[PDB]
Amino acid sequence: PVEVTYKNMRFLITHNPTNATLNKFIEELKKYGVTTIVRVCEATYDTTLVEKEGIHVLDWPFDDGAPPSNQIVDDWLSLVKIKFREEPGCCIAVHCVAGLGRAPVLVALALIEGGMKYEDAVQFIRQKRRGAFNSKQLLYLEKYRPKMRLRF
Amino acid sequence: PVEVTYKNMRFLITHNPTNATLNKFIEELKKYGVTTIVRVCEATYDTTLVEKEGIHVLDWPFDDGAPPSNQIVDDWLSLVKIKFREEPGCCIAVHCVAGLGRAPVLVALALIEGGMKYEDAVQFIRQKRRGAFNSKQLLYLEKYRPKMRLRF
Amino acid sequence: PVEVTYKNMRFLITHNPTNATLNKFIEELKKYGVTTIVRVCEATYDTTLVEKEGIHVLDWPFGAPPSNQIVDDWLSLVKIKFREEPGCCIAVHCVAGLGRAPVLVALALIEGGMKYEDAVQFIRQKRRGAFNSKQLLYLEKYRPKMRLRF
Repeated sequence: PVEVTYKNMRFLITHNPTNATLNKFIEELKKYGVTTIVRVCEATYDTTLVEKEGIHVLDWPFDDGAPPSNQIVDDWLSLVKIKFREEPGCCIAVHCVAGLGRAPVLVALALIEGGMKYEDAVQFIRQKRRGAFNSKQLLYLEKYRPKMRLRF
Repeated sequence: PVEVTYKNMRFLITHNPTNATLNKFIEELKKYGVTTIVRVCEATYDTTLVEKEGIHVLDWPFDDGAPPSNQIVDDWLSLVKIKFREEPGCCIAVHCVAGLGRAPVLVALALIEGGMKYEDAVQFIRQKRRGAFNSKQLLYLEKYRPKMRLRF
Repeated sequence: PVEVTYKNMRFLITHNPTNATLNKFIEELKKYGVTTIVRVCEATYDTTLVEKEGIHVLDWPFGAPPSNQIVDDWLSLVKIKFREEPGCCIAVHCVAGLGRAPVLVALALIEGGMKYEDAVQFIRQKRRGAFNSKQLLYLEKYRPKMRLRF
């Protein structure tokens, strides 16, 4: 689990848990203060127990190698804006299905919104997770046009 | 021991040592380059050995939960200003009595002074120590009015 | 190995390897995405294997502050590499421990906008014993070109 913080934002890029290791998963998330989990890949576990513990789970899958749709980006930035404002010091977790995968992508988008160029966001994440992004992802982050509407 | 660095500032939030483990405590502080220790809670150990090693100890206790008095904040900001300037690359350690406690509060104040909003300071610290601040502390950091007089 | 990242820059301050542990060395560098190695002290190992793996090795040996030419070459490398290879890493090492390896990294950070004290703290946060007195003194007198754009 890699943790990245920038302005009033703090993210936890985690691994996909299993219905079996769900209790320990929830236990850790709670300690990190995560209030929301965004699943950007296959949904592999039941979220009733997670939701019961006060952790809302959002399923926003986006085709691998494929860039997240504009709507996902807008929904993500909207989530970042409200959560870190209404719940000061909280954390948003994001995960894919087998290893970091494309989970780091949305985090990078949040950092770019925070004022970083995509290269900076990539380095900032890699400093925490050496193998963070793959070639295809770097190429589309290079073409990403930020809205730059978040205020800090 | 959590370490936080921002502009020309570097802080070490440590645990309260004992007269018995004082030697190892001093040994570590020296390696971190700390030149000053600020005790914000109960004074539990003799400081002669610490002072002899070139580490000045300051006792600035501030009430149960209660926000630090304006004078403590001014004294703290004055210490931050001169130490990191007169001793480039040094470190200021801060500790309470049983765990982190109120020790991260002053560090947050220094970060805010450095340009961060309190939420950013809280996240910046939490990235290093997950359970950093409690509800009461977050509430008064929210009401804290920085002087914003330190120059960088 | 300490890793420092600031703007579009990411550096790996490593230890001097041996011809014997060269394979594992290369394996790690590749995982960190390093494309270049700058050796600022004695050259102790053969670089054919390293160069073959796509990692260019530069010998810029320089106590004595790095010469203006070394600084210019270093800043030129920082400018082009992080631009032409987004997200890459530049490794730097001396001969026996951190040594003088951190100096050039500090210079890159100052170029990035940090005052030398900030650069020193930024590095020490990663490596407690980073710089020695002599080095702090000359970093204090260092006059940055401040020409790098971000």
